[PDB]
Amino acid sequence: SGFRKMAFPSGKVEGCMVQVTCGTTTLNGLWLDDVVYCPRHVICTSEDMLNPNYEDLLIRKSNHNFLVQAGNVQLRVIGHSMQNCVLKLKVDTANPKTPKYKFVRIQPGQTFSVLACYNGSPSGVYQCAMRPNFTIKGSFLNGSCGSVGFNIDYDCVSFCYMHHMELPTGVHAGTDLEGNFYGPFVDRQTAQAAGTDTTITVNVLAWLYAAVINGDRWFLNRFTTTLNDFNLVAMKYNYEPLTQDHVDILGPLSAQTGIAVLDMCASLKELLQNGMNGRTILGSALLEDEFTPFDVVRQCSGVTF
Amino acid sequence: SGFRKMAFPSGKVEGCMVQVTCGTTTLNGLWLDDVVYCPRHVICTSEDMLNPNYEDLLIRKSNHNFLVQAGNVQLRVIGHSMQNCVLKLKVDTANPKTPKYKFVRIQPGQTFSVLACYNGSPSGVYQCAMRPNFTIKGSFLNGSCGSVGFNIDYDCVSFCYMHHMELPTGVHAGTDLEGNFYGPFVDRQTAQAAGTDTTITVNVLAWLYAAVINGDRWFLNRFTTTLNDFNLVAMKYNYEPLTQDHVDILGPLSAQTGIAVLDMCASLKELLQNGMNGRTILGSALLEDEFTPFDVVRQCSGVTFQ
Ligand SMILES: CCNC(=O)[C@H]1CCN(C(=O)c2cncc3sccc23)CCN1Cc1ccc(Br)cc1CC
Ligand SMILES: CCNC(=O)[C@H]1CCN(C(=O)c2cncc3sccc23)CCN1Cc1ccc(Br)cc1CC
Ligand SMILES: [Cl-]
Ligand code: NA
Repeated sequence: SGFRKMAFPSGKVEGCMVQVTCGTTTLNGLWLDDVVYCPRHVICTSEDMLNPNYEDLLIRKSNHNFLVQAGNVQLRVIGHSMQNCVLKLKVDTANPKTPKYKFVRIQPGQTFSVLACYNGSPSGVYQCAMRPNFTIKGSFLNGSCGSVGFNIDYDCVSFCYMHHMELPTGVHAGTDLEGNFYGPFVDRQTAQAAGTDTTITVNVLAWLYAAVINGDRWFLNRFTTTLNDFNLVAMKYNYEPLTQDHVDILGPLSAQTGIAVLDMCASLKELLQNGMNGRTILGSALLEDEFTPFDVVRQCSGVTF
Repeated sequence: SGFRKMAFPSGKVEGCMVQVTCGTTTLNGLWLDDVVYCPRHVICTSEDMLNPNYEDLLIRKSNHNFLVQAGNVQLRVIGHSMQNCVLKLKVDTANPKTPKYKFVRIQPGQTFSVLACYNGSPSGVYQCAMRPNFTIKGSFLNGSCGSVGFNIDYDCVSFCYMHHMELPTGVHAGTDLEGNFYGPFVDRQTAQAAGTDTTITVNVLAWLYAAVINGDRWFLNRFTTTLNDFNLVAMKYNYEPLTQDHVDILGPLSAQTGIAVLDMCASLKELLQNGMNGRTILGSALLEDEFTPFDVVRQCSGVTFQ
């Protein structure tokens, strides 16, 4: 038993991290097959970054301007191009450690593991959710750009995030691996701000189920509610709407625990209205919203990779 | 910016995980060089588990009674020995993925990464602290025995924990890699209970420093305290004593933030008295005690957001 914020094993991704240098800038890249992917902002001086013309800046660069190092081994760049906000450096060597992989774009509320890297070297791993406002609450310092986020299923690494920048409020923004930003952000040093965030309701419900599975049940009650009535409450408390698809996805946990989703919604309604009255749930005094239903089932059933 | 419970990248340890089977029991082992380490309770049946005589159980085993599988490959056992509560199986193949490594026995309050594994296959990685009562609060199911805990400061893997059992209170117990239990526990299914746990005071202080580094000061106050008065108060909230060693270890964080250690102690005293009044610290509504001073320096900026 026990329930912890758990990342995927990172080994398959560690073997893909490289160091990319352009002029005075060093950041991280992802080496898959014979391509290294990194943020296109690698090509910008501090002055360029204020208002970059990436097409014009890139035309002035040749292959030789990009130095790529995998551990102690130099990879020779033999081509370069941009896709959206990602730079693709074709290299002369296919990564022998390339895992089975896909590029996937995730939706708000979904979780993933971040492998924080500096100078091409992995430094730490932790779980994040894509917030409703399309930021992530990561932990990133100067030099972390090009760090990636991923999920695993069986043997296949699904890459979903590449880190581009920190916003003024200390949260993080980036792209999918095809270089499309999550959220209304651009790769320019200009005033940008995350929208007001909301709480991921379906994930809070999942975590309440995790709590029940782990023997923490004080918040259960005799009441139920309707989807409509619950959603009036969610809106009042800055929670995302709960949809029928969310209810369907939670169906397993309902069956296992004997608490229908709308039953658990009545618990959540009461917690929102009344607080915890000095108690905790799974050791938390806040309602946790960065576990998906799948995360709960995975962890509670010991799925391996 | 940001502050998360951050594990070490697990790849160096993943390449060492194997499955060990003895009779009907399968659990995890750690394959380093030509040795596989696992809990000695692998040799016990359910009948054996109350009062196992491990010497008597082991003498009855041959090398070929142990099956070791690394992925799809069977490793041949060519010797075995018991060291304290760990079994060491000598195998005919050195692990080609053996990282630079060492074995370290840690003290209460120290943190490490756990790679939870089942059937020799990794499931996930997360951070744990050795609690003052020598348990850990992990996430471990049936089949997770032999999962390990480790740090990877400076490219070398320091193995510090091997998982042996869950206690009745739902917390976890295990050994160092020399097979010595943390705490008073034994590898027998007899009544044992952990001591009442306490809060790791030095770690709470470290995390308050992390909050200041990351730009938040709301919880500071104009007061100070002596060390002895701090301890008299904090013990009333089930906090561990703060020692001069702890004060010394907090020196770098104190220097980076300009907040004297005993002044941060005065802040903590007031937080214990007052609660948060609806605020959070680094996204938490409780006082976090599973980040060490070293963990904070590892993760945070060296420049305070003033
Ligand atoms: C030389 C030109 N490159 C830059 O300026 C790089 C510098 C490196 N950065 C990091 O390594 C870092 C990452 N993650 C967290 C932190 S906290 C302090 C530093 C970081 C910050 C990102 N900026 C670009 C940038 C900055 C702001 C905005 Br808005 C947009 C953009 C464009 C996407
Ligand atoms: C066949 C004889 N072996 C056993 O019985 C094994 C069975 C496997 N176990 C696990 O895989 C497991 C791990 N971590 C968490 C959980 S939650 C449910 C199960 C687990 C539990 C540990 N016990 C032994 C055991 C049990 C209790 C105590 Br006290 C001491 C001991 C001796 C050290
Ligand atoms: Cl230690
Ligand atoms: Na109910």
